[PDB]
Amino acid sequence: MLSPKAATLAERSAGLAFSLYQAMAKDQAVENILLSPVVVASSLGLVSLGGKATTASQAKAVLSAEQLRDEEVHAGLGELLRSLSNTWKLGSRLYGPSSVSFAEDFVRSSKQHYNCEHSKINFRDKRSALQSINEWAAQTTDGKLPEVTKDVERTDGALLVNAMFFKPHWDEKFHHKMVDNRGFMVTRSYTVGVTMMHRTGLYNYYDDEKEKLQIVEMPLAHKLSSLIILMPHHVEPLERLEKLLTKEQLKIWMGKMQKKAVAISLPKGVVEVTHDLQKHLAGLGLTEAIDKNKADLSRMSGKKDLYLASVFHATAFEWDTEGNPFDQDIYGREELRSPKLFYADHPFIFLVRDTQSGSLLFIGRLVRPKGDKMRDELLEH
Repeated sequence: MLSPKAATLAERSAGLAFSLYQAMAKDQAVENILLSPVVVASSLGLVSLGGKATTASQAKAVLSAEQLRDEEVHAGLGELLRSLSNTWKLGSRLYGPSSVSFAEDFVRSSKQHYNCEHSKINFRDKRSALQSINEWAAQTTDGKLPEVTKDVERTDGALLVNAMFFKPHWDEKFHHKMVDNRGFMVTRSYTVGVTMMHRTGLYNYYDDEKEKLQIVEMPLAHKLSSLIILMPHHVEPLERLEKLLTKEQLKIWMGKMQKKAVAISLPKGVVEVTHDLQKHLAGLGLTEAIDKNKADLSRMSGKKDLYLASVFHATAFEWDTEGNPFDQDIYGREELRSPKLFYADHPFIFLVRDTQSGSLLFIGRLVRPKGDKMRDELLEH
């Protein structure tokens, strides 16, 4: 269980994730979203630890922890991260330019609370500078996230990179052979070739006929956490559902659910997402760190114009059939008679909520999965 200072930070990290998710939803270039509230909070905590006066106070104000000591904030955020690492790989690394040399005071404290790694990099040889970042990201997730970024835009400051891999292990596993190729409609006309996993069981379900959407709670291993999926009735951009997505509406929808027979069909595969949160973090409040001329990262190194060039938040979310074994031949002869069809073959939103602490672990959407495009085909069966 989390401490009281950590619990209030966790409460704010969840709200900060909805705030950041909404900002990214409005971006037209953004397709798939994947944010871990705790890892996003850790990024701001590292800016409060390395920054000073305006740069540091902005990070605490974004985290609503301005009315707390720096030592309380760093111990509180370090405590959140320790409750994640208990199917889940995470590494943080600060990449400063070749000339820049990190302070021993900062390196000791960041590795203690946030478990931050440090590495200098020469951006002149871009083919080798990008290689070094992508190799570290691949080694952190054991190949599950090979390339994080194809090009680094701001090559004159500090670059925080957060590499992640999360594979939700189900409470009731899907059968390994209940997998077949189906088409995922990105838009009404556009469709991609995907592999799909299917299972029918008992899940907390609510079909909002007024708002035209479906919501299902899929528990993960030993019901410690659960994966909630919100999806519209028909193929449409998620902008409509995203407006209705709030922390309090979600609580309302979860109360309206009931354990019903659901025939769930999800897309099996790995979803790689890289987000340079630097531009979106400026909108939330941190404008001094992102600015080249106003950044005060003096406690981090003691370098003139050392600014937060980029905040990469790369994730590899794996949808797989693996899970705990369900009791075969259970009392479901008439229970699974007419299951509700949750056929996820079009864009949907998902959340990984902790059951006991209530803290949000992940938030995102699947708009365009990894797959080939289709096509000038009118060939009927």
